[PDB]
Amino acid sequence: MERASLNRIGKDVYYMQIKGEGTIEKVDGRNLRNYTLPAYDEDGVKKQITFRSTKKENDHKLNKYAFLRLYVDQDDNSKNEISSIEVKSYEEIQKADLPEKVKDKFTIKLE
Repeated sequence: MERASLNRIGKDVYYMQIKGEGTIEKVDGRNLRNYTLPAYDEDGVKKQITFRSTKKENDHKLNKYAFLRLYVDQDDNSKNEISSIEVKSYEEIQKADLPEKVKDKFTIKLE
């Protein structure tokens, strides 16, 4: 009826999975190329995030089954008033990089 598994500290890190690619959204009469995929934070709570290929991102990667790791920064980091309150970077990873809660949130205990 009780466990000493008390932990109240988390991190500003999210995890996403690749579902598709060719997605267009026409804004101002102009066709934009963006990606909208489901994500989970370190606690495993469901999220939905939209990213895009920057001038820093090479192609070929992003495997339709592989996972992603999204880094978000805190609005006031330390000395600078302006910071990356939105997703500053992302990383392509495997199920092993995922925390125990998140991995189960993706596979739904299927494996």
